[PDB]
Amino acid sequence: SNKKTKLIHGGHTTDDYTGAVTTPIYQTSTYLQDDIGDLRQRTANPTRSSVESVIATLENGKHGFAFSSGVAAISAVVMLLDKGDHIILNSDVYGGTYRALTKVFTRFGIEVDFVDTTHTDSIVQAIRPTTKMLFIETPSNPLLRVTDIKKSAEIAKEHGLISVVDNTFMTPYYQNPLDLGIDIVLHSATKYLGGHSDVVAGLVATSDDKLAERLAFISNSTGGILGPQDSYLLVRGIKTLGLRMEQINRSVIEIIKMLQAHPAVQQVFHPSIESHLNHDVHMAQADGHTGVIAFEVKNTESAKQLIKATSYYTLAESLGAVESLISVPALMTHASIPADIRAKEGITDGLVRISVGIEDTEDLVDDLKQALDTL
Amino acid sequence: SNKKTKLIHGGHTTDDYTGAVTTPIYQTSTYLQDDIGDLRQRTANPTRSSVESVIATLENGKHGFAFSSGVAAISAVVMLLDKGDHIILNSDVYGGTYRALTKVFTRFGIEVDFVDTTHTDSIVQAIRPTTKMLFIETPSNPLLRVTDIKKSAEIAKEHGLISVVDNTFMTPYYQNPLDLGIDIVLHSATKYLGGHSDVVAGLVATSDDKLAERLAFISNSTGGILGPQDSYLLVRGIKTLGLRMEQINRSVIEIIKMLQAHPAVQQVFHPSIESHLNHDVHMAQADGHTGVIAFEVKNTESAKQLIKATSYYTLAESLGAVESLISVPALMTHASIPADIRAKEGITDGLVRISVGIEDTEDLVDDLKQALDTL
Amino acid sequence: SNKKTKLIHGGHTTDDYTGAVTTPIYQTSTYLQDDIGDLRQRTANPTRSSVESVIATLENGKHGFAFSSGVAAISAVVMLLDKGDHIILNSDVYGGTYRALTKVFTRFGIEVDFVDTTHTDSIVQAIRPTTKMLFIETPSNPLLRVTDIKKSAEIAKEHGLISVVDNTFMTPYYQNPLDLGIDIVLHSATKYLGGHSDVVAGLVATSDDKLAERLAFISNSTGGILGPQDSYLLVRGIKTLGLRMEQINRSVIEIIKMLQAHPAVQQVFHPSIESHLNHDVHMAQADGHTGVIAFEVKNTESAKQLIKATSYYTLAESLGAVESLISVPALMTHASIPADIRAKEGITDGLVRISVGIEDTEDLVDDLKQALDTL
Amino acid sequence: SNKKTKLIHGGHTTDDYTGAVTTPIYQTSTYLQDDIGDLRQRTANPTRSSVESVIATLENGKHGFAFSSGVAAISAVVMLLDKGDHIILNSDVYGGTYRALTKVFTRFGIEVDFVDTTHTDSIVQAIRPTTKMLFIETPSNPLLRVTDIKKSAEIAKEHGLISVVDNTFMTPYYQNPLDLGIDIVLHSATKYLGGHSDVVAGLVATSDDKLAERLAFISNSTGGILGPQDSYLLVRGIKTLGLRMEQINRSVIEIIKMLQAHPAVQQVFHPSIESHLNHDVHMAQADGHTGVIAFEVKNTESAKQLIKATSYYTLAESLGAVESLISVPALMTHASIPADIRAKEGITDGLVRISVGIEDTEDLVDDLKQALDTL
Ligand SMILES: Cc1ncc(COP(=O)(O)O)c(C=O)c1O
Ligand SMILES: Cc1ncc(COP(=O)(O)O)c(C=O)c1O
Ligand SMILES: Cc1ncc(COP(=O)(O)O)c(C=O)c1O
Ligand SMILES: Cc1ncc(COP(=O)(O)O)c(C=O)c1O
Ligand code: NA
Ligand code: NA
Ligand code: NA
Ligand code: NA
Repeated sequence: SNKKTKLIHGGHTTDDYTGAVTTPIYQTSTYLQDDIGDLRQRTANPTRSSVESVIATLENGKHGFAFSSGVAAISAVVMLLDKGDHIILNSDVYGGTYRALTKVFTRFGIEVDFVDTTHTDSIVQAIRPTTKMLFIETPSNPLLRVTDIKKSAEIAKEHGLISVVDNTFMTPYYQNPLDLGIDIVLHSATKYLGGHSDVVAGLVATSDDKLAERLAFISNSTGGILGPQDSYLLVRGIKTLGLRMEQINRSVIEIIKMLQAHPAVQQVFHPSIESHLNHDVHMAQADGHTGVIAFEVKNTESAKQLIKATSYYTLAESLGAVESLISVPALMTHASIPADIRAKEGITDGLVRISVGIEDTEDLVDDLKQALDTL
Repeated sequence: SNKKTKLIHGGHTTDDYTGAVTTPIYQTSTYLQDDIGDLRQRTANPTRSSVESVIATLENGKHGFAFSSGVAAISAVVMLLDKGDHIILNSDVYGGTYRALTKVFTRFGIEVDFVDTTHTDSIVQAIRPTTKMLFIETPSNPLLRVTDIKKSAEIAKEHGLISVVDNTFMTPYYQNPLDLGIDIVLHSATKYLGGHSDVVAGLVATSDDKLAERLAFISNSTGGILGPQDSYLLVRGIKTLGLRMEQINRSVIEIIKMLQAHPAVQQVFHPSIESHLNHDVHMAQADGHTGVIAFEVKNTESAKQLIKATSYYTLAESLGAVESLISVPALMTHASIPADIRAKEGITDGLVRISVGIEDTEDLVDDLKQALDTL
Repeated sequence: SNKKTKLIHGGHTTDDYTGAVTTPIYQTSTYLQDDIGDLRQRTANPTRSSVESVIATLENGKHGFAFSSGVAAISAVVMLLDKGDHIILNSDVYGGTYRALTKVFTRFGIEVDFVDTTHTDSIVQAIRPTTKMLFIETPSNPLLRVTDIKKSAEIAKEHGLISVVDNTFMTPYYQNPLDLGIDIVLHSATKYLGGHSDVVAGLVATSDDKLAERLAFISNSTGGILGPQDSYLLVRGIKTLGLRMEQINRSVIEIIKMLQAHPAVQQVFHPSIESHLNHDVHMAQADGHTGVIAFEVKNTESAKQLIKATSYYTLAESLGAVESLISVPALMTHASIPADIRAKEGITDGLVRISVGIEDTEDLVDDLKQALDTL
Repeated sequence: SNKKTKLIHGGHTTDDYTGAVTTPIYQTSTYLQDDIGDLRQRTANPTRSSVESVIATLENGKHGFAFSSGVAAISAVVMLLDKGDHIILNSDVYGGTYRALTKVFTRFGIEVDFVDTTHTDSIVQAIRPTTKMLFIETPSNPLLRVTDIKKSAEIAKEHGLISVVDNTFMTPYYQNPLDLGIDIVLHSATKYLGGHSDVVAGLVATSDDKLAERLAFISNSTGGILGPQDSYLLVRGIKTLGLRMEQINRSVIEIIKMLQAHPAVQQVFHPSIESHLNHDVHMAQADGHTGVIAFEVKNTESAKQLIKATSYYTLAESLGAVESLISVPALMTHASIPADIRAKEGITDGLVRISVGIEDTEDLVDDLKQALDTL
């Protein structure tokens, strides 16, 4: 079956006991056991189990894990290491992952090595004898740099590293790292998967039995589990993922065409443009596009004016909503970095990031263009 | 005002916007900001804020924190330390706290020193130059050993330790560690606070501004946050905490009287008995009792028969429900420990643990006694 | 078993499939059937079924029904009649029941006869050949008039009437009409049963198989069903009903003692006072008291001052909350009735109604008395 | 703006107080009032208000109403009449509407006249002096007969009738009766609007201030209101209505092409076929199609075999799910009607009804065709 079908019929989301076509919400903390032997030494919440089954199915994995946030998911995966271990990350990682690793886990002796992974040979140069993990976001934020997933998986296997992909921006609908050799795939399900700005959740999938066993142990020992109500809403939201991503992709193509032609717009960052670095790699490992786009207007006041002029783009920092969202990295996500290092990494003052939602394509193109025309 | 009043009117649990007498459930992930300056670099979920306000109020603290489990709360507090730091714990700690510390955080170089804290001088002997934290459960599980909270707080202040009390078994209704000098108090809110076996949650309260700031940073960086629906149910459940604890206490006194007189029952463990170690300390730091009781029947088959004979005690491993619960530590929580070390620590094969619920006192006394009479 | 036990273990509120100790929330609209014969021509939502089971158990009935409001429950019971049929009600009925009957169902040719049922002979005088139903609130609002339930049941059986009691003010914890011969008992579960001001619901119980069949048909044909989430919260709230009612009753006795002695207070209305009409009847059909009390201060400005002076009584129109509530009938529920008819029925301008909550008894007595002292 | 945009930004679904991008769930029953004058004599639940705002916006009405079921919505609209009043309905009405009217409201003296409304002159012939309402489903179930909405609105205005359209099968996305002169439009929101088989709800919209006032009075007097949790899930589901309906429509066109060409298939009923009665009317009042299709196989055992052979069509009686559904009217919805009257109205034994879901178009076409090929 094709993907839109698998979104509806894959996983276990019905109730075997009653035939209910949606999975019951087990708002409970305790399950009675028939006899005392069954209580050897979290007991699986069936609503959470349902969402773990969905994420394992959509990523062609064997094991799914649901955390109370994407940060809790990343944090759990990093706790697969010990003090003294090294992890390689793509060097434009920022936000939650960066803050967790550099302000929490370095205090536990986990060492972080940042690497431009757009060239996989950089990974090979960075490998030390203490390196245990390779962690890759692709495409990355906010400039959407693309990393060769298959080659990174090969390097990781050859050097004995656990390979991890943050697949939030692509979703399982367009890119399946486990199919390319990666050990663990994870998501901030808060974004496209939930899809409605109303669930904070992280999701992790793997095919490795032993990695899954260690993840289950970490989860049950540190306790960052997703609740049953949020698990329910996550499964619900994932039902329309294909339709939403396809609408978003149609709008993405049209919007990019408009931006590349507009006078007030300079550089445009998105893996669909041929001139974009590793465009061929992206087409080879994905069969669609993210809804995050970055582009340069002339300066900060042009950016702020763009925000104020748009009727349908909403000022906010998240992504993957049904509403289209707009932000200025240099004033929001990266305002802490000093201006010159920002400039030197690409985060010019006129950089704008949009997250395409599911409004009508013509409305989003026309709104953004009338806003740009006011410059 | 007295306590039952404070349970109803303390904290902020109403809606200022509409006048709603219960706190709205903010099933959302994003809040729109009026202008771009407000988005400097989790945004406070108002339902979670409401429950944090309640726990801070009930413990006479200044700051509350809600985690997706009691294990996530403990785990967050332990992440206040770095590799090389030492934490002292009471030596009969087991279950989630023990597993987290000895199987997760020792891998990050956090060293654990177990100490019989029923004698505070043992704490003073155990203090090393690397010791940073003193973590105390009182009363402990399953034998309900009592530790002098005030004296432990004094030792911790004098030696520069963060002092932490796990106050799950007493609840804020009967024992307030922050009032005795402790820095951080925490709870598995899954138990008495929620009170209905339908929420998995952890709660942490403090008066220390700087500790609160570090806890907020850890929370926002590792992401083990409680969801809005569970936050709601937790506040709801806390409304009846006084009535439930008082019923449980009435039944506890009657049940203990029955056990101390029964032929088939040998030792009884509960801090209300005069002969119990540190009974005077407990009366000095608490004004009521936990609903957990342990007692010895003759052997394992007597224990299993007791379980089978009771109409109103349910076999399960948790505690603090509206239902009364029954368990046998040596076959359940402590079955992994070899039999002779069990015996040597008190976990005889005939040890039974009950959690008194809110059924009618006469029914619980009579049911347990008719069961014991079948021995 | 005693009542507090039955509140915890009566009904079916666990999950047979998984052993979950709380009943799952079936947020679903459809159940798959194995083969096409099972789909003969609402399908029972198992969460709603659980709450219907609880209300049937607590009232010693055979059949329970959950509606989206107490008004929907009353409205469904009235639809047991046809145009031309007559129903007798106690004559101080007002609010939702009165509005429904006199502004909706008289338009369908259902005739209403109001009768002072404090004298059951008035019922017998009012019986016509078209009379089909006898509908009784006891105690009534806001003056708490008491009707002899057993005698009314006898009259109804002898004359072929369906007898209905609105048992909201007493709850199943204190008064069981089905045990006294009544055909149908109903509740605004919004009040004491839910108990937390967060569920709008109606509940109906019966032992009559044929009446139950007609109620099920009316329910499935008009569709005023309670949702699964509210059903869940209702069962949850009913768990603590005994503890809450007992606290409320303790405070009720103390508060009445204070009111009967205070200078600024004239008449006091509550069925516990010996001089209250039918006090002996009430003691004979109930084994506790409602938490609604009415009393007279001197005039409207004394009433408003009382409201403003109380720290713990909250101005609102509902009842059965964990918070104590205060209201002035003549300005709120009965402001529409002209002043002289109000006066003539008992609704003097200084009449105050309070609903006792579960705060500390001493706090509620002292707060109300300090407020009264400011007069 | 175009429709997909209006689905996202129309109505009030954000929180003004906090900026939350989704509407808070007000799980509450009571709102505190600042001073006693505000409590003159249901108070608007803001979650329900949000969904009423959405349905009013999507139908270009002024007033929205949410009921606990579509049956409760119909039932409320019918209670706009008195005993002796007559309502005209399209004559193939069945199921909930028919059962409500003929088994409940005729007992209240409301008279029902069934009329083939595919010819509006039949309406004019049926008008009596007691007629007060014209109630039309279009397209109808299960044969999808089409009624001229605009002409029916003209007849109703000219003769002083309240005109009502059941717009469930089309949704507001494709057909807007209020724009064609109709007084009241309603929906079983359980179907396409919620869209996920997890909400039971009815929705009613109007532009008439006085009709809205009477509906509000009926609602508040009979109490069939939608709960806050279901209101929330309904708004959530309506977010993707455009994407879902458009997918369903693409599959509908392809599936019909397959059915019209298949040997084992005889008649096909859907308003998109040119030869279908009133196809021109439907194109004139709607700009898309319903996902319900009916078609004839040869006999009952062919129908049952079709059901068993399909991988992606699920046996169930509802419609508007994300899953495609299959049913046989003569064995399910219409099994009660005697076989010969069934045959005489079109409900042959080989009639199959499908509800197209949002699976991949190719999968649904191919699955249904391979099933038909097994005949
Ligand atoms: C790398 C990264 N992951 C995750 C998040 C937030 O996701 P969640 O809300 O699910 O924790 C952020 C936000 O800044 C982020 O930068
Ligand atoms: C010390 C300790 N804390 C907490 C828990 C479980 O609490 P929660 O379910 O809230 O994580 C356990 C269970 O074994 C435990 O032993
Ligand atoms: C007789 C009666 N029943 C019920 C209610 C309200 O109960 P509910 O909110 O459950 O419909 C009222 C409110 O005025 C009332 O007067
Ligand atoms: C005419 C009609 N309306 C509504 C329904 C069911 O809708 P709901 O579940 O929202 O009451 C049915 C089911 O048979 C029906 O026939
Ligand atoms: Na692999
Ligand atoms: Na202190
Ligand atoms: Na009877
Ligand atoms: Na009009």
